[PDB]
Formats: sequence, structure tokens, C-alpha cells
Amino acid sequence: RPRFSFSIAAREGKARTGTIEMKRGVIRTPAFMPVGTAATVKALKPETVRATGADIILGNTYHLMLRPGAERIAKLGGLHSFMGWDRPILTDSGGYQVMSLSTKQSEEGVTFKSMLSPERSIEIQHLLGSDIVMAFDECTPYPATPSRAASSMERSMRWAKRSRDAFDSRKEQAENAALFGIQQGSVFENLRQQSADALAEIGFDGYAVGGLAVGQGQDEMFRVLDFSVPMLPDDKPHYLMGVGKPDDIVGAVERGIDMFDCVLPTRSGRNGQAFTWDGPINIRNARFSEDLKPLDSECHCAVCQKWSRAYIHHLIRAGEILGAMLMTEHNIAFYQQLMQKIRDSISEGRFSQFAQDFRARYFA
Amino acid sequence: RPRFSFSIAAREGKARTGTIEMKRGVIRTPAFMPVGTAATVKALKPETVRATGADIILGNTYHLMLRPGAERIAKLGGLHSFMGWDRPILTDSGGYQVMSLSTKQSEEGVTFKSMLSPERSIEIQHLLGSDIVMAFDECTPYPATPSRAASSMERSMRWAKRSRDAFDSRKEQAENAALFGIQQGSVFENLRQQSADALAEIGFDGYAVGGLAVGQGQDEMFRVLDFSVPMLPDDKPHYLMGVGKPDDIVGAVERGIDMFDCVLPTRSGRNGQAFTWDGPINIRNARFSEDLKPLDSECHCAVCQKWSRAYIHHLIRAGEILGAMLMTEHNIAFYQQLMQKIRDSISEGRFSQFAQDFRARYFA
Ligand SMILES: NCc1c[nH]c2nc(N)[nH]c(=O)c12
Ligand SMILES: NCc1c[nH]c2nc(N)[nH]c(=O)c12
Ligand SMILES: [Zn+2]
Ligand SMILES: [Zn+2]
Repeated sequence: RPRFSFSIAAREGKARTGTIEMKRGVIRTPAFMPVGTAATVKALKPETVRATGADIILGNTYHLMLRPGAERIAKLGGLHSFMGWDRPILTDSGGYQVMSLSTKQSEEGVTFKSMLSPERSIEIQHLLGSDIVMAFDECTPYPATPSRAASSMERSMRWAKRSRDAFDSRKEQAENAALFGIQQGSVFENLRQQSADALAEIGFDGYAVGGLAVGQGQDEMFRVLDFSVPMLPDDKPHYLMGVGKPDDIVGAVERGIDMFDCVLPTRSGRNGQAFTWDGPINIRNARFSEDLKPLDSECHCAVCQKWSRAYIHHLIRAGEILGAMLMTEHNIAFYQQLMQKIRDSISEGRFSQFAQDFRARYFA
Repeated sequence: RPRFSFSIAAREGKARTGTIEMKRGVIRTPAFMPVGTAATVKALKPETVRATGADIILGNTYHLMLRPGAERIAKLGGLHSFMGWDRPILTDSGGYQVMSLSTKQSEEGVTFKSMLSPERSIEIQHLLGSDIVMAFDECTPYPATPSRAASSMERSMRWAKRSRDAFDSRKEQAENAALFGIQQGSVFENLRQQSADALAEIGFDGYAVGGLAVGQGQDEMFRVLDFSVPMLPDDKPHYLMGVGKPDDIVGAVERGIDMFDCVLPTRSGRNGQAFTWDGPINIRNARFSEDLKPLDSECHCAVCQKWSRAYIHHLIRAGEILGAMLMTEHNIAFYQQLMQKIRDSISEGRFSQFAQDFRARYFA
């Protein structure tokens, strides 16, 4: 199988749909990656994650390097075997969570309490047996001074080269996995340009848009995507990290994004929030106490085929694990169905109408 | 289909194996009933409960009557449709949990804060659409004075008649469900005899042994079963409520018990305890951190087919829901496999050897 082969099947405006072929499977783009925090997509067996339509999941370097530990997972056969997901896994580099969850920053890297460097990040992702390795970056806090944004980005660009070289010098990794670079630059077009320039110069299999969804509202996120995604190599996937709500996803695909990860469907699922085509609902609301309809009237997921709002309402209010299970399965299924609808509509050259139709109904 | 038809296929000593045919399915005996507290077997989809081999599950009158409420569940189509379990459900009467979880006792019944009477218990079980209805009883605290034990039992026997009559006067219920009487009498052979006498006189589809596992160690529980189960009608099922550990189950079947319910496999599963043929293990123990073997080397369950001790160790220590899910599925599967082994061995007239072999290995 191919290491990493991205093919664009169809375009509409800035939107693209296609496939990333990897050794462990095909990723249909635009893709949503369920996040699997500590070697589990919370409340779901991998077979259920797969059943919802996920082609790839996200693993966290930061969390796994602490618990159970990267050497330990490698000893146990790698993350795929450990958690029983045999399809592609993208691992974040730790760059974001080390600052958000732990800290002393330096040129060599970051030292913390719960040294993570580009090299060590790559190595850990190696030990995990990640299929898509993220370069180790610094997710510039928002907002930030232009000079601040610029030296922050420039360090990440230096760390991107280091990541590239560390990755390349590990033959197994280089032959079997992919490496993505992460664009930073905050909300600054010139810094974003600079960063894309550096990344493209170094060369990556894919390019993420880092440092968004970190304080910027949707309007501002979209404005930054409007100029930032065109700076990335067209012929490589574009990954918007940590985004987002269904409408964030639709608008980002309209701006050229091919890949997404977000904790929202899993986390808000556990918290009672179900996504529906008519917008989110909070299943704990007393209005659902005797509602026999499924979470979503159109959803094809197993939850919606079998259980009512009323039942899931009861479960979540009772703090029952099955409630978290069913809410999560539905929300991830919903997200996957959204992605499918997105892919099909771009394929068919009716994505613009879809986005419009989606938005009308979702916000109504 | 039959309302309630119990057939004994094979005997060995006091042990029996056979089948209870009901409208919603066949129950193979000796049977273990997973407990489904608030309309869910914790951490398991009903399809998974079924996959483990459960033929019937237990529902709680007390919990459901408070949340979401019996009228409400009936309005929503009954407990089976609500929770998506279409096979038999045995509902406890509330007699035990009203005292243990809530209280003022009287002849008419019990009034509490979180009036439950025999009639109201039956009615609620009716609204739930229970297949096996338990008479409303009083689970005599242990230990207790003989006079105390005796008036407690005598009230339950009066409540048993009331339960019988309430059940019978509801034609739908009488035609489609079964009613079990509950023997009390504490640890007193004469009171147990009295109680069996009263129950048999009233007449039930099945007879439970109530008031055990409530302070009595195994030796004492077994001593009480030694004289109490022979007092029950042979031709009806014998249900030991709230029991128990695998070895409790084996010894109780050796004493004539046909049915069991216990929260142990689910609750201790969530708590890190896995049952294995070599005894329970606490998967949180550091010794399992790199153990690639399944929870149990012989277990046929899906968990043991796919995930290692090491992984489940990690999940449970991380407080991950999937950990609770996999631990529970395995433990319920284990219990079901135990019951199957019990049934097969009685069928084959090698149950005595099995019990011996089971015990040797389990306690070793
Ligand atoms: N939303 C921004 C973001 C999410 N995850 C991230 N991971 C990394 N390494 N860098 C980033 O900027 C981000
Ligand atoms: N272990 C005793 C027991 C468990 N569940 C019970 N439910 C009822 N109604 N009565 C009882 O005595 C018991
Ligand atoms: Zn659904
Ligand atoms: Zn197992």
C-alpha cells in the first residue's frame, strides 16, 4: 500500500474532496478525526468508532507519553495494537497540550511538569507507531503582539525543520508514516505567509493550520482561513487542528480544509449535547423526558435506529455510562455523516448549496 | 409462546438444569441475571448483554418508580422498549431497596422518602411490563431475634398473598407474566419452613430465597440453603436473590438454586475487579501494566478476544469509560460462561466434578 498518497477527486471553489491512501487504510477527505485522548475514543470501542465511518483517529503524544508512556506502548506492540484500532492514527506532537495542560520554553524545546523537543516528539510518535506524525510546534496564545506572534512562529518553523530531520532519519518512520507541518502566525497574514513559506520550503506530506480555535470566534477564524489556506501547497492536505462545530467544519471546507479533529462530539456528547441537523440539543432538558423520537430524525446511526431521546435523557440525567456511550456514538456518527454529505456534495458540485442548506436548517 | 413453562432436563443431586419458556424468550437454568438498576445494565448495550449469553435481566421497581417513573415508562411503551431489551425481564418488588436505599413500616406497606404496598408494587411492575414479577416482601435484616424474624416473615407472607391477588386481578399481567414468591425466615429453619408453606399454599410460578447475602457469610448462607431450598416446590424454579460470587453460585446450584442475580460482575467490573477461572484479579494492580494476556486465558468473550490486561489496566486507571465497558462485558460474559458450564455439567452428570474442579482452580 502507499505510504501517503493524496488524490483530489473533485473541487468546488476552494473545497476539495478526495482520498489519502496510507498503509493502514484510506482516509476520505474532507475527514473528521475523532479524538482519542488516552488511547481511547471516549466511551467507544474502536469497532464502533469505525462503524460511525471514521477512517482515522487522533492520538495525543502528551497524554500517552505520560500515561502509559511511549516506550511502554511500543513494548506492548504500539498504539494500534494496544487500543485495537488498526486504521490510520494521527498523533498530535504535544506542542499544544504541553503548554495548555502542564512549563519553560526554550530553543531546544519545552520542559514541563504535569524536555519535550521536536526530536523527542518525533521519537515518541515513532514509538507510538503513528501513521500521521505532527511536527512539534508552539501554539501561539491568542491574542498576541505581532512581534510575539512572529518570534513564536519562527521558533515553530525552526522546530518544523528539526521535526522533519528527526522523522527522516528514522527509516521505518519515514517509509511507513507521514509528516505534517503546522502553520502558525496567529491572525497575521504576513506571519502566516512566512510560516507557510518556511513549511513549504522544508516540505511536508500535509499542512496544518495551527493556532486557531484558541480564542478567535468563527468570523475571525474564517477570515484567517480565507488568506491562510491559499498559502499552503494545493496538492497536499490541509488540516485545521481542533475545529470544530458542524458549522465551523462546513465553513472551513469552503475555505479549503481537508482534515479536522475536535473533542466536541465526544466531550459534549458525555455532557448531554447531541448534534442534529436542526442544531444541537441538550438531551438533559426536561422537554425530552417523553420524546420518543431519536436524537436526530434523519441520522442513520445505530443509536438513532434503536433508542429514544427520552431514554437517553434518562440515562444522562442518571449519570449512566450507557448514556455517554450512546450520546458519543451518535455525535461521532453525526459528524461522520456531515463529512460524507460534504464529500458527496463537493463530488457532485453542489457543496455551495449544501453549505447554504445546512446552515439555514442548522441555525433555524 | 408459553406464559411460563419450567422444564427440568437433567438433575444431579439437588442441582437441576432446564429451561423456562416465556413469551419473550427462553431462560436457560441455572440462570444468571445481570442487574439493570436504572433501566440499563451498567456500561452495556442490551445487544452486548445478550451477546454475553444473558437470557433475562433484572430491573428494579424501586429505582424505576422514582426515576423515570412507572407511569412514564408505561407511557413510553414499557421497560422493554424503553431500554431496548426485548427478552424477559424480572423486576424486583422494591421490598429490599425501599428499606436499604430510602421509612415507616406498617401492615399496609412501606411509606418512604428517597406508600409502596404489595398492590402498588404489582401495579408498578405491571406498568413496567415485567415478565417475572416479584411479590412485595420485607427483607428481614440480619441478624435478628427469632420473634423478630417470625413476625417479619409473617408480614411478608401476608404481603405475598396480597401480591398474588393483585397480580391475578390484572388479566393482562396474569396472562403474560409470571409471579414469584419470596421465602424469608432469616436463618431459622422453622420460619423458613413456615414461609415456604405459606408460599406454596398461595401458589407461585417460582420461589425465591430472600434475606440471604445480607450479612451471612458463605458457610451460613449454604447452611440455610441446605434446609431451605428443599422446602420449596421442586417443580418450580428456585431463585436466590442477590447472590453472588462465582463460588457462591456454584454452591447454591449444588443446593438446588436455578436462578441468580447480582450486581457483583457489573459493579466490581467498573471497580477494576475481573473474574477469571483462577479467581478474581484487580486489573488496576501494577502487575498488569505490561501484561498482554487477556483478562482470562480461556474466556470466549469479545473483550478477551481483542484487548489485553495491560490496555484495560490503563483504561481503568485513567477512569476511562471504555474500561468500565470492557471490564463489565467480560465479567458478565464470564458469569454467563460459568452458568453454561454449570448447565452443561449437570446435563452431563459431571456437575459434582465440575464444582470440585472449579473450586480447586478458582481458589488456587
Ligand atoms: N486549535 C489549535 C490547535 C489544536 N491542536 C493543536 N496542536 C498543535 N500541535 N498545534 C496547534 O496549534 C493546535
Ligand atoms: N439478598 C436478599 C435480597 C436481594 N434482593 C432481594 N429482593 C427482595 N425483594 N427481597 C430480598 O430478600 C432480597
Ligand atoms: Zn444518531
Ligand atoms: Zn473475557
